[PDB]
Amino acid sequence: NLLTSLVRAHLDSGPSTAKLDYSKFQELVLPHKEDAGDVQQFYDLLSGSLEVIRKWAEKIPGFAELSPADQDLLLESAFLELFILRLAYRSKPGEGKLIFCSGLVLHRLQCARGFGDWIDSILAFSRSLHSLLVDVPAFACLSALVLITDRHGLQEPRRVEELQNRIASCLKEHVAAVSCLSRLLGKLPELRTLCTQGLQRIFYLKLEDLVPPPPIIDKIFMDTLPF
Amino acid sequence: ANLLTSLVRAHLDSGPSTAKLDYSKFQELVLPHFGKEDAGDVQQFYDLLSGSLEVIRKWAEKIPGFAELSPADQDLLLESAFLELFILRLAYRSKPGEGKLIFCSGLVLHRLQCARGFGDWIDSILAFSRSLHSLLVDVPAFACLSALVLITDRHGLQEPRRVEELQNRIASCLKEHVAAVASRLLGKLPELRTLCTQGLQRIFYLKLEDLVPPPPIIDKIFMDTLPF
Ligand SMILES: CNc1nc(C)c(-c2ccnc(Nc3ccc4[nH]c(C(=O)NCCCN5CCOCC5)cc4c3)n2)s1
Repeated sequence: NLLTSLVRAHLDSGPSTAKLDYSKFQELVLPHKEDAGDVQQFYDLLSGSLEVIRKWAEKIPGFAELSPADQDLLLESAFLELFILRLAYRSKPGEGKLIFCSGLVLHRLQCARGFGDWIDSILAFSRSLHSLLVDVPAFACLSALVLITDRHGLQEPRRVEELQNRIASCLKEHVAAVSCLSRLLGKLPELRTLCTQGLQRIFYLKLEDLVPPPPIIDKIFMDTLPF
Repeated sequence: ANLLTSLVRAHLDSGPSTAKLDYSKFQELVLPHFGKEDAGDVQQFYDLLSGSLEVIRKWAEKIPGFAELSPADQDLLLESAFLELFILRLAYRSKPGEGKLIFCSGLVLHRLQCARGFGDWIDSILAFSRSLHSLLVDVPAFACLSALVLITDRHGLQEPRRVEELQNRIASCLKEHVAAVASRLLGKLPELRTLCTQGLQRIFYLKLEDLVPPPPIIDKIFMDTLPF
């Protein structure tokens, strides 16, 4: 029932296989490495997930019973990790095909310019995720475990740990019912490292300042830098 | 010129002699775990940056007129040019055909000993060293250009006019020197700007990772150069 709730929240947070949008998709991308249009698209694809990941989190049983300050800190801290995990899972790295939570489908070369090298690190992680063959219930727990985790400055870190423990127990109980758990849990630290390169990319783009990040992305960037 | 002689004296006294080179840490083939670093690699990176800053401070003090600029303008010019000057002097000093980095202390390090602390940036600096060496910039021309990288317009100068006059004088000194032995050297100054950005990206990464914290003086240059 926790599991059922987590699966409901996951499946309601992404596009139906029918609401997929191939109208912008380019099978072969023309030759011709960074313009204002590329930076705008990068911030737009990031910003497309903000509202979606907040509504998903609010359907995680227990999440709305954390303090409003802890809810905000967990969302800000996990935003990039959750954006990458959900993109990695949804996408088709065998075809270099990125599927965004709007249902927009883009080839890697159509967003490489905004993303920089990071998009190739994200596709490598997507290919490693796909090889584990994570079933939707397992992924509905894992994604919740990315958000519901210790972060510096939590008001009720013990209640965050207890909710994490419940979701971890829900996941272990599910993987047993169908060494493989620890390969799943192994993807969490890899996701943390991957999203360091996301923070590196935003730093570079703010230095370059072709187009500034929209306020909410800028705040996540500034707030998650320990300095 | 008298200015030229002073600029050449300041330049030559700010690095090692082909005789005061410490091969004491040099190893032609180390075997590193690439794309990773330990506390020792990050501390040495910051130590080389700190040593270069102290050396570039004494060098600037010997540029005639620099020490009479306001103390605040001296600090702003040094902070704003530091990374540019570190890269330019390292590229000019180094031996990229042997993968040899030569630091202002005279310390010689192989490319492979620098890869852990510096990351990609050390390989981009050696590529710039190859482009610089193929221009065959004579010592006096380099002693002028390096001074022109420091003594330039910056946002927040108290006496921008005195900095422009000193710039004007060093430019005149340089033009009258190239004429005295008779634009390509100055088309790699944008390449040098890119290498500064890479330097800032590497410090950002290392501050994120925080194995050891940056020295306060380097940290201030980093924070003061970022518009945010
Ligand atoms: C602004 N002030 C300054 N300017 C600089 C850069 C300074 C400095 C401080 C100490 N030593 C030196 N100079 C130095 C020392 C040793 C050197 N060896 C060579 C050399 O062999 N090259 C030949 C060029 C051909 N390529 C090199 C080999 O790999 C590829 C081909 C130059 C050199 C310069 N400068 S303080």
